[PDB]
Amino acid sequence: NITIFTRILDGLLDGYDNRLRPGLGERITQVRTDMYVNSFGPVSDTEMEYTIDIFFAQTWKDERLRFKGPMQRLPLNNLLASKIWTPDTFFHNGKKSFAHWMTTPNRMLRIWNDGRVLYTLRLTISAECPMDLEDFPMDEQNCPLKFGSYAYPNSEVVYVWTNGSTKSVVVAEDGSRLNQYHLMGQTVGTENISTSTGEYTIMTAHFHLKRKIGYFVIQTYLPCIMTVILSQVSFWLNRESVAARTVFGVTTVLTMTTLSISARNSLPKVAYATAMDWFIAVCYAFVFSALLEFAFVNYITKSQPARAAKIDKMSRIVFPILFGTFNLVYWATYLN
Amino acid sequence: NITIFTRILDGLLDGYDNRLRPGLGERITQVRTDMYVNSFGPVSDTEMEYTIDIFFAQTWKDERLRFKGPMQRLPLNNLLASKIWTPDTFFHNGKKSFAHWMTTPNRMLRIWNDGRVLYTLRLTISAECPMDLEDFPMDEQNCPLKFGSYAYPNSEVVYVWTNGSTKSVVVAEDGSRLNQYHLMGQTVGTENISTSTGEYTIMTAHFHLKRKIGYFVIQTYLPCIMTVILSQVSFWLNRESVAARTVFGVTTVLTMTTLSISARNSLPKVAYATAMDWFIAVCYAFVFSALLEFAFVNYITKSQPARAAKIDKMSRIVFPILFGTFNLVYWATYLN
Amino acid sequence: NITIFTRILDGLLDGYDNRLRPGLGERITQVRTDMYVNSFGPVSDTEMEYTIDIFFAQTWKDERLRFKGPMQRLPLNNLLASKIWTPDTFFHNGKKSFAHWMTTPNRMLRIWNDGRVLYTLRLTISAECPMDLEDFPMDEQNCPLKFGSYAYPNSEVVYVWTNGSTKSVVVAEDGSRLNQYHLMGQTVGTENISTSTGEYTIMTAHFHLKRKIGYFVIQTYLPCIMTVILSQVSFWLNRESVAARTVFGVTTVLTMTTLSISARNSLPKVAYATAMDWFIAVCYAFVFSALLEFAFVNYITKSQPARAAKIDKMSRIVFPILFGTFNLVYWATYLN
Amino acid sequence: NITIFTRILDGLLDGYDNRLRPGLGERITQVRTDMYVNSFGPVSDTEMEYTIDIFFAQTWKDERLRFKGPMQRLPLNNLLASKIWTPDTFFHNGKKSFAHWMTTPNRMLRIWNDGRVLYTLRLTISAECPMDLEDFPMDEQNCPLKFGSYAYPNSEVVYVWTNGSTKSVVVAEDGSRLNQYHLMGQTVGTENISTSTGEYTIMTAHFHLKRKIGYFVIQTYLPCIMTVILSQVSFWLNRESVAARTVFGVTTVLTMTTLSISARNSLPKVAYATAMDWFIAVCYAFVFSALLEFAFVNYITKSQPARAAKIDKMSRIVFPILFGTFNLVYWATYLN
Amino acid sequence: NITIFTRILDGLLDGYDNRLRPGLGERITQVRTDMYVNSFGPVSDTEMEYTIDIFFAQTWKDERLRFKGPMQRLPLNNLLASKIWTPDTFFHNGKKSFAHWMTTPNRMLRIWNDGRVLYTLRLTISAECPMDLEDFPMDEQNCPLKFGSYAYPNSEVVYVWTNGSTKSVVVAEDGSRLNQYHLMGQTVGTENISTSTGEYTIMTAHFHLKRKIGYFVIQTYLPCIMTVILSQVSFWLNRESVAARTVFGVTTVLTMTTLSISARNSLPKVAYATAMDWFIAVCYAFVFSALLEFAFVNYITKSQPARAAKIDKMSRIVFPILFGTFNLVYWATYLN
Ligand SMILES: Cc1ccc(-c2noc(C)c2Cn2ncc(N3CC4(CCCCO4)C3)cc2=O)nn1
Ligand SMILES: Cc1ccc(-c2noc(C)c2Cn2ncc(N3CC4(CCCCO4)C3)cc2=O)nn1
Ligand SMILES: Cc1ccc(-c2noc(C)c2Cn2ncc(N3CC4(CCCCO4)C3)cc2=O)nn1
Ligand SMILES: Cc1ccc(-c2noc(C)c2Cn2ncc(N3CC4(CCCCO4)C3)cc2=O)nn1
Ligand SMILES: Cc1ccc(-c2noc(C)c2Cn2ncc(N3CC4(CCCCO4)C3)cc2=O)nn1
Ligand SMILES: *[C@@H]1O[C@H](CO)[C@@H](O)[C@H](O)[C@H]1NC(C)=O
Ligand SMILES: *[C@@H]1O[C@H](CO)[C@@H](O)[C@H](O)[C@H]1NC(C)=O
Ligand SMILES: *[C@@H]1O[C@H](CO)[C@@H](O)[C@H](O)[C@H]1NC(C)=O
Ligand SMILES: *[C@@H]1O[C@H](CO)[C@@H](O)[C@H](O)[C@H]1NC(C)=O
Ligand SMILES: *[C@@H]1O[C@H](CO)[C@@H](O)[C@H](O)[C@H]1NC(C)=O
Repeated sequence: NITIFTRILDGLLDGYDNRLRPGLGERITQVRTDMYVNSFGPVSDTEMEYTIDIFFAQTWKDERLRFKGPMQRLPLNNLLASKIWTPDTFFHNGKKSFAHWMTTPNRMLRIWNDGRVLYTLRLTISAECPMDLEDFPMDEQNCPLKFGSYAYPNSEVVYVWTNGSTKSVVVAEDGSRLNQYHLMGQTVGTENISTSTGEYTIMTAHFHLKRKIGYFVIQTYLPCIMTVILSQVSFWLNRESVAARTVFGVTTVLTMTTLSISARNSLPKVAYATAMDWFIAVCYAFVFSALLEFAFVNYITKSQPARAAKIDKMSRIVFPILFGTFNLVYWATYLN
Repeated sequence: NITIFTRILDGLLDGYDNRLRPGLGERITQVRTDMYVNSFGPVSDTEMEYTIDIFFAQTWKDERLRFKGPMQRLPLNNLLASKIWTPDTFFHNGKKSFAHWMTTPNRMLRIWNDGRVLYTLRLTISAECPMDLEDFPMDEQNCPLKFGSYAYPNSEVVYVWTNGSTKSVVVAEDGSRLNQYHLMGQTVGTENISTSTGEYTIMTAHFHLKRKIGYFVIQTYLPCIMTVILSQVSFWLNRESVAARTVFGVTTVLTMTTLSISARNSLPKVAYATAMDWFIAVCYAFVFSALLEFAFVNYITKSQPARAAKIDKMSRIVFPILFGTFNLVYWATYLN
Repeated sequence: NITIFTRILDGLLDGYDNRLRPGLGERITQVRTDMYVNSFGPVSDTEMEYTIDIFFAQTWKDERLRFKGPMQRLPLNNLLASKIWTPDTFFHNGKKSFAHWMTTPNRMLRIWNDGRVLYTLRLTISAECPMDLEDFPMDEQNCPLKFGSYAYPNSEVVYVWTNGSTKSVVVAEDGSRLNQYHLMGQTVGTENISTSTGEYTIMTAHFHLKRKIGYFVIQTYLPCIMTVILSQVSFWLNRESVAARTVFGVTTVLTMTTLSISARNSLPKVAYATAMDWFIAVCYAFVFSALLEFAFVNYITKSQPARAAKIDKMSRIVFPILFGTFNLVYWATYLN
Repeated sequence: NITIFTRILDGLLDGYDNRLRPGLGERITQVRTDMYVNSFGPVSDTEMEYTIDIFFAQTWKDERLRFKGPMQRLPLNNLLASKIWTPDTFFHNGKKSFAHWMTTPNRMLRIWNDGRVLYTLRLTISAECPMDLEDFPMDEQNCPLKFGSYAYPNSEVVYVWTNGSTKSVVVAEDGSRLNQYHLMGQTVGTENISTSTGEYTIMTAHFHLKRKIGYFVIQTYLPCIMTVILSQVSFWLNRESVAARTVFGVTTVLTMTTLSISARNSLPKVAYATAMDWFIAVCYAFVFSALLEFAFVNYITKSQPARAAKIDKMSRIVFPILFGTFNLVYWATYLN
Repeated sequence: NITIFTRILDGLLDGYDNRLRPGLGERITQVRTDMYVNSFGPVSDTEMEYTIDIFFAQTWKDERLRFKGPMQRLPLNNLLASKIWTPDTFFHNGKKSFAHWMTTPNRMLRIWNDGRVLYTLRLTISAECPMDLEDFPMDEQNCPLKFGSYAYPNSEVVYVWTNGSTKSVVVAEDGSRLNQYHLMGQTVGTENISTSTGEYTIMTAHFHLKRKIGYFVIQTYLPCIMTVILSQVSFWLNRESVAARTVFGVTTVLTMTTLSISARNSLPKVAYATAMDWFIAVCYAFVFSALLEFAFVNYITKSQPARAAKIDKMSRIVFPILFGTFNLVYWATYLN
């Protein structure tokens, strides 16, 4: 009974040329692609790359595979995949990709009577996602994914999505979990590119990422805020206690400096100012400014003490007000 | 004499199609799976992955392999494994897996007269274990492991455990050793999933992990506790010694800040508060609060010394009591 | 209809020796090469290596592949690439190179009636780029790329660029993006090398890199500048406040020392002075010099206070002027 | 003349089944194993793994390979290794192993007239060595190495060492060099294991490692010892110099804290106390205790100075004696 | 015309046994080896390994390959390399080696009428170079490289260099560039080794490395020298300024301690004293000694001020002289 299928499989391979695409010199082959994202890999800001695992599926029509039998479908494995012609799809922006072989090469091959062929593949892609870290950490990123033919121009093989955008790409609820990003949604598109060899069709999918804040607040913002408050305490002290107020000014300035170095260790070495950098500079100014006020006061404490006392008392309320006002502008500007 | 076995092996391969599962178009194939964990690999909290080494064994029934001879069993090696049909089992959550080839590919193939087939394989799996580090370090994790068919729907191939749960999965006494976790036990389960291609059966195994405390106590908790005690010593000093008490307040505050940065270097960059973070914040408040008390006292030491002395003496007993009370609540809450 | 192409392909392979180059013992084979750089990889100063991804294309003429048919071109895939003779091109300076295999080996093979053959390949090259970091960070680098034949001397196979330099090598607008470099332009050249085995032709392409400044300014220059300003404040203080001015001198000197160690952590361990190193040394001298001035003043404050006051007041204006003058010379010299 | 050997080699392969072990269904095969360690790889305490390079050799007897000719031995290469039956030996505790292929696969195959077969292989093994770091750094480790059959039970294939223990395993004089360990000696043993599939024979080799001290003395012990001495100097100072003695106490306590964090960075994250940890805690107590003594003295310096002076002078001799006494007990206990 | 070569190639392969060395059972095969080093890889002191890239060439004589034709030479590629017998050369000390495959496996095969065969190969070798870091950083290293046969004893295959030593090994002018080493020269040698399997010939090449100083001077020596000078300034201060001189002593001692920890982070964890370590210890003594002098002076400043002043003034000139004298001895001893 099983032998009936064996004859059908043998017959199809007879007189079959895997080096020739279906409908060669007759028409234009059409391929339908669908994707399912099992998990979104970590995003490496330093290397401008992001990993992703998907189940890429390609469908096309081949008349040479027509057959008749009791079953309309022939589930199979990767053994027969290399015995026929399959598209040479590749990812243009994929720096490094690898497949999964254990326990068995994760591939499927299904054939219908009319000639429809289904070929699903599991892949891990490490693509490149350029970013503009000008509004860091309040930044939105659009990481793309591009794939297409490598040797068949648009006049021979054309890639088109199947059904609507929602069904075209699917992301698992638990897979879309990142430590410092949110996956708002996905979009798809198509475009043509002109190259030296000819014209080719390109399928593009974009992912929208919204960075989540809260890790940097505990890491960088809060230490800066508390350090500024620490310096202001020196004003409430007495002028004659030169040594006491000296410690406050010196220690606070050095504390801000080390935070600036430590903060950018994880951040990519971008050669331009970021929003976080300006916040540190403003905080550095307040602590540095407080030290200057003490030095100026101590320089004139012997000639005109009347004005010196006013400056010492005035700075108590002036500095906190300015620091509070700056924070409202800073957070509001980047959160709106 | 040995030639008798050679003929039997040759006969089975004759007229055998490795591309067709046993009982195709006749019934539903049944597969029994058992696992043995030789060693549980390190758990990477940063990457949310854990490594594991296992001896995966699959058993099924094939009528085409029936044979008769003096021996009821035919021990073999990986050479004959690729000459017949084997299931395309894969791990759904396996990011990266590799096999062992030295000295020889670690695989076995045994055949019985009735047609029973045994196929054991050795694998190293690097799966993903999402975690909710809200009660860190007093947290319990449930790392799963999923595997199933890739091309055969539930209507063709079904996976079921053999015997009870205890025999289904076994973990070595010495293998289940981790630097920062305890392996309390294991559990198994089964479920069905509906996908675009059809319905498939999924076999799931869960591991219960209980993080062991003691490394963080020496690393983070104790330095914070001692630092708080250090600040309280400043109260016993005299008010006029402004410079002396200034050093205590300034140094202690900076000491807590550096610990907060260092502590989270190893921890994953989670964008939410943890139990350990609150403990540091409370400790930071005490040291910061002590500095404020000294500044307030020194500001009124010239007008109303009577109340200033009471505050200085009152803070000696008040602060230790509150700090001790907080610890009992903190540890009791997360240890019950 | 499709069978016509099948016969043509079979005919060419008949009586074809892939071990013999076209025109063996008759003339000298000529090969034309073109390159397209999709993305320029990160430059590792520590390892003196840079990664690059390209689409290498080679063209040559073979009379044995002449054919006649309705189509003048025969698009194909990597399947037929190994059935014929292809050049053994290799990169002389390539420490480690790998190809891309997913989804399919990214290769193309096209044949014309006259015998022209096109063979494009996708590669990732990790070459070596020696650098002279004497004017760091104001330095320009010239990273080369060399390739040629490995077994065919110049008398047999010759490599020559096609068309002008602009068409020979192309770099993508978005691909040429680096965190700490600018890609000004590219150049090409040819040369001959004499070796033990004979004479060979070498094709060389040079890339001009202009390091972008701005990351080191925030990282190293600014902390040094502010630290110097901090020390100068000690002059405005009073001499009798020995402890107060002592803190300024001690803290500033240590601050510069740690920056020197931290700054060179990322930089390669070059055993010679750099421009940045001299800047730190000059800044270290000012802070160290200020401490010496205070010690000298305090040593003679009991014998001849008249001259001590003049030095204290004189240093207020003298030091800032010298520091400002030095910066203009330093920046102008390396920016012109 | 050479053709005589060619016929012999062809004859043996004729009618040879590589899937059947020698003496199948007749007797029990016996295998002799010998090892030579060229170099002992670094021991990773963090990952509890150690690398090793060996020349594994296996010998067995096969009657089917009997031959007659002028030469009693037939040196060969890896080409003929896969044409016959070889044992499926594997390492039970080997997490990851790889072979050497350049210039040629490092394997040998020799055959004698009686049927004796020699098969040597070169391997690199990354095994796991669990450790009990309770007496760290004065700890002794016993890293094992296990190998055996994967599919042939004890009733078919048995592994036994050849000759005495000394000849069984050999370690190169220069290979046994480690940065933080000493290789005292080696031992061998045999045991049987009962599993689900049956009974198997296991060959075990143990290596005795004696950690060498001297790196931690310069790294951790000495800084702690000097820091304790630094605090004692504060006693010789005068009580009225509150600020001076305050600096000694504050700085010393923080210095010990940072050493504790830095010291354990390299050490594995073991969740239990070690001998080194207790030493730091004792040193921390002395420096912390000294600060308490000063605070207590300064609190009563106004009421009863008579007793305050005695405590200040008494602590000068008391503290050094206790610290010296503790060291003798600590070192003697762990060095005996 | 080309067909003439095809027949010659086919004829040689006919009746050719790749499993038998030329002149088997007749004489002893002789092999000539030459090497060319394109680039010397980085030397990893921590792992005691060094990478190297070479073009290894082997030559031998085979009578079975004699042929007659118009051309005396037959350039070829790697395709025919595996069709004949080649030596199983391997590197004894090579921990891990890999070849280059892109664009084509970098191998050559040339044959002459007399039977001379040339076989060149490109390899990357990561060998092991044990070092004795007793005079670090003024140390000279001799990194060897060993290769030989794996299965052919000395009685069958013998390796000998060709021509003089200079032609035997060649190093590129630009390739021999290291960040912290100088390649003075190279040497070659031969030796025999007796093993269990028999006697084998070993070819050895030694490289002489001279570490370049200048990176450690900026990194470790200079900070130590300046720190010592800083402590001496405290002597010029007045005794009554107890707090001022206290800061100098405390800060300097801690500064030296951190440098010792940081300095050895890059250095391998060698368990013995190095020359650099002694320099730090001597520098630590001076700064520590200065603090003791101040404490002793302050202890007797009330009883016998006459002697206290002499010590304070005496130490001003005594300490600089001793420090300068020590440097001359230290540098002269290790630089001669
Ligand atoms: C389709 C195809 C395949 C191979 C080749 C090719 N093969 O040898 C050479 C030389 C080329 C030139 N070449 N390569 C690539 C290329 N891409 C890269 C591109 C821009 C960046 C995003 C992705 O899309 C357009 C354009 C081009 O002109 N040309 N087009
Ligand atoms: C069984 C199977 C095999 C292949 C495919 C398939 N092959 O090409 C496409 C496109 C798909 C779509 N697809 N892929 C995967 C999938 N899994 C992943 C899942 C959720 C997360 C945990 C593991 O289980 C359910 C559902 C689905 O619908 N579909 N089901
Ligand atoms: C073309 C070729 C191919 C193989 C060989 C060869 N094969 O076995 C040996 C031994 C050699 C010697 N050898 N190797 C290499 C070589 N290059 C490297 C070089 C200098 C640095 C930049 C790149 O170009 C010149 C010169 C030389 O003389 N000789 N030339
Ligand atoms: C010999 C062999 C080979 C394969 C298998 C096997 N193959 O599929 C399953 C399932 C098993 C079960 N299994 N696996 C391994 C095993 N070892 C591991 C062990 C303990 C730790 C040290 C090393 O030795 C004993 C026992 C056992 O019962 N059983 N024994
Ligand atoms: C030539 C060869 C090849 C294989 C074998 C061999 N194959 O199975 C076993 C077991 C051995 C034993 N063995 N292995 C190696 C060996 N070397 C390593 C050595 C010392 C260190 C520097 C490099 O040279 C001498 C000596 C020895 O006795 N014996 N010699
Ligand atoms: C790409 O080419 C096809 C040819 O049929 C055309 O229909 C389509 O509009 C083109 N796409 C773009 C974006 O120009
Ligand atoms: C899965 O499908 C099988 C079909 O026989 C059914 O028996 C089983 O109950 C299903 N499992 C679940 C969880 O629905
Ligand atoms: C290389 O050799 C060719 C031989 O035709 C010659 O034409 C060319 O000028 C040579 N190039 C150089 C740089 O000498
Ligand atoms: C293992 O089994 C063999 C069977 O012959 C027996 O001789 C040997 O004593 C057994 N070893 C142990 C440790 O029980
Ligand atoms: C090695 O053996 C050969 C045998 O001919 C001998 O000539 C040579 O001197 C030996 N080398 C050494 C170092 O003993």
